[PDB]
Amino acid sequence: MPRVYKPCFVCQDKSSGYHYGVSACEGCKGFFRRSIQKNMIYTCHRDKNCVINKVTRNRCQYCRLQKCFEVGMSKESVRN
Ligand SMILES: [Zn+2]
Ligand SMILES: [Zn+2]
Repeated sequence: MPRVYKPCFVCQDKSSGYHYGVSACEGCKGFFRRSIQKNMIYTCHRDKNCVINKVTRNRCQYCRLQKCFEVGMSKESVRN
């Protein structure tokens, strides 16, 4: 599937209740702090073409931390 509703804002349908800057998947805001806040040092592991619209996934940290970050969600420079 191409795109209908985000609210991940990227990975690409799952939502809820708007925290920081984006529309997030709740899974995403969880992911966002999970990597950023406590458990990231990363270039991307899978590869940085690790794909999320909804054909996809192919999901990892840096890749779509940074694509979810295109809609600069704040788990930001967290908490660093
Ligand atoms: Zn998501
Ligand atoms: Zn990846």
